[PDB]
Amino acid sequence: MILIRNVRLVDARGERGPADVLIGEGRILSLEGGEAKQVVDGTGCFLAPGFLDLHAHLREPGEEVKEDLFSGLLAAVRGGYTDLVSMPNTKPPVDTPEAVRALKEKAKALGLARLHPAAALTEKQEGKTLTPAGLLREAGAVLLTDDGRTNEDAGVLAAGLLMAAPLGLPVAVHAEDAGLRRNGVMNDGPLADLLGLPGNPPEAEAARIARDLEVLRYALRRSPATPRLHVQHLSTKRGLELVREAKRAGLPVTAEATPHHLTLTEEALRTFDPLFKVAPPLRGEEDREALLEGLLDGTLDAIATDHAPHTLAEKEKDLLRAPFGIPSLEVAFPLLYTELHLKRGFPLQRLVELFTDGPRRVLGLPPLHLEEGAEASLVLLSPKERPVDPSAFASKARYSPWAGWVLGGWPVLTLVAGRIVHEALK
Ligand SMILES: [Zn+2]
Ligand SMILES: [Zn+2]
Repeated sequence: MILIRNVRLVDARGERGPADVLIGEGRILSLEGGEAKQVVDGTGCFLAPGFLDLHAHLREPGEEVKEDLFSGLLAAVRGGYTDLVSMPNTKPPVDTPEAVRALKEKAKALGLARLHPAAALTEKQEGKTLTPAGLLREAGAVLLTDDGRTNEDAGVLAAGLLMAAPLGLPVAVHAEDAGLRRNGVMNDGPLADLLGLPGNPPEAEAARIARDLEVLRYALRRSPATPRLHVQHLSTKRGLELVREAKRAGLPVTAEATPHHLTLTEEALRTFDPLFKVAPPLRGEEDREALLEGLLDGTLDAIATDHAPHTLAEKEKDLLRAPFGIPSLEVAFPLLYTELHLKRGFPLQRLVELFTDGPRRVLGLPPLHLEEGAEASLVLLSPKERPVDPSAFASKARYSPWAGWVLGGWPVLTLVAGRIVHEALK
């Protein structure tokens, strides 16, 4: 039982308060105060529903040295997440009910962020044979994806959507046409040529998204149930336009954007620093600007991390040999609260919506609002400014493309159904 006084309330519906929030019995008991032995002065802070990440690579099983559920779910709660979706590109890939159950059992024993695991669309994510979606859902899978991997065979993706539709399992795709991407290490264009690096055409992403939207129409026709397509990390202006028009046309497609594609651009590669090597690549300012507009108009349904950790040593190899990936679980919200809300005037309720309601709806889960009687899975954000300090990360990837960045909006308290899983009141 906890009482948070003089705090602002913020969920997708809007900003309210200051108010005194009484939490107990795992729920929000009152928004008009009450009595409690544990009292938190939330002056200047705002309370929001616990966040939910749709795209996190936790490196377990198989590559625990990079990350594992212990470090990953801890980093998650420190980042304000009370719910998280793990990707299946592990060693070996999560494509069986037992693998799904194992992850869920461990996440329950640890009792930090809620694990909602994703399973592969195809066995070993090799893109040839569909997995047993029915059994996977029964075990707890919330979405199917071969992510990491692209889906080159349109027939498999189509069949995948048909298998998933009646199960209510969204199919999330890493939309890049491998044929046109070739083995680009950064965004293709003038800068790539200036740096003498093989480019990955942003059109490679537009091409695959365009294809998939037509494949989705096929699923709509052939399936009795409504299929669900989710475009992962969307990074280009053209890709955004494609999704915007598909939505206008009424297609059941959703999309997410990552913290790095919203704050960084290809320009960051002028040093050949692998810390900025990611898939899909960082794009141009024009693309980044378009995404911000996409966040506002609703074309983008959620902000997902695509938390992809590796070891510092690996990230210290030559740019061409270094792995693709950026970690961000612990900095995602403060980063965007600072760069988008404070510096660009981006609406706070909309930003919070993108970390809550949006992600939950993508999965088909009911929204969690700050209202009396609601489950007390919340996060308290502080305006205090402090730099991103990798050495202090709970995540094992002790590095960051935003290292040193002075940000406000860091979580100082995270609760999962009333239980304190993270506290840094300061
Ligand atoms: Zn991906
Ligand atoms: Zn990914």
